Amino acid sequence: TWGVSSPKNVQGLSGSCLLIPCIFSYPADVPVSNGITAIWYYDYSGKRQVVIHSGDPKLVDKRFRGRAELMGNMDHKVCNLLLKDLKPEDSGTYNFRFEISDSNRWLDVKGTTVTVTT
Ligand SMILES: CO[C@]1(C(=O)O)C[C@H](O)[C@@H](NC(C)=O)[C@H]([C@H](O)[C@H](O)CNC(=O)c2ccccc2)O1
Repeated sequence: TWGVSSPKNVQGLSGSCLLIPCIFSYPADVPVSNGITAIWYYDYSGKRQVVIHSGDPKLVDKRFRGRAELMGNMDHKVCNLLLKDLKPEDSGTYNFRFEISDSNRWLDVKGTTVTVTT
């Protein structure tokens, strides 16, 4: 019962900040010996730019640096994403991924679509 659940659609005004509520889950029998890495991707099937990367921010795309931050407690299985200072180009799909081990990792196939308005 691996899974990720975040809203299908979210809306925000340009210049404003927007939060994407998110929670996830995985089997109680999976050992977690090195924490959980959290990663949010923008337009995964297109440009696939990294929005947030808890294991190493250097992987974060330059256009999202300083404008996106993770408001999630990995221990409580919360992956809320906060996007600050919204821009028209931020419109698109965001998909969350968490990694516990080489084989125990997961990418949400659904994802959340953001729409930025004037
Ligand atoms: C693609 O390979 C992996 C992965 O995400 O690294 C291997 C990983 O072991 C596996 N995790 C588990 C617990 O089975 C993982 C997982 O099957 C996928 O991330 C699930 N998501 C999707 O199937 C998917 C497919 C298309 C688009 C987006 C997501 O695939």
